[PDB]
Amino acid sequence: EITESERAYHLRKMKTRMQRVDVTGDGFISREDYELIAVRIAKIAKLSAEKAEETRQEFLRVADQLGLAPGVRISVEEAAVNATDSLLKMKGEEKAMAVIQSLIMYDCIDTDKDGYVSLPEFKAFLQAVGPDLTDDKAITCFNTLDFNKNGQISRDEFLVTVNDFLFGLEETALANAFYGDLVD
Repeated sequence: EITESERAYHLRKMKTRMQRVDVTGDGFISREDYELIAVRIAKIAKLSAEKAEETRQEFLRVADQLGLAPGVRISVEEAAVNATDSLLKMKGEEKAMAVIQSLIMYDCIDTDKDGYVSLPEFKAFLQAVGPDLTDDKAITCFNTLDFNKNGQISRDEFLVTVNDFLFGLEETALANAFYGDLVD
């Protein structure tokens, strides 16, 4: 049984994630706000029409889980609850499907398609999805996710962080860094 403090921490993580969707900072998000992220992803990666649409479709699939139904506008904390409720219910192969979105993003960073990403690659991608993010924030994020301190992050290393952020009930440095400083 998930404890009150584990639920508190997971929701805190999810609210931090959802606040990234809230591009005007009004405390509310919608389906098209989520699609905007996929559009920014396609632009920086220079995705083909087909790959760009696959990226959009995956974001829409996740939007459904987040309660970002067509036409609705919901609070960042309501979306966070939907995220926590959905993610913590998942078992086995469901959890593999849950990281597909992040693996699509990793491919977009990984310009050589070799299963490694450098700081320049990572920073360019992160500041495209989040142009409000300072160089300090982007580089801090890279440095932490580079947990083996090789100056590059492997696909498997990235997946460790994604899993810990999405499913972790206990606090870690990686989960505390993936979406920047966690929000109240």
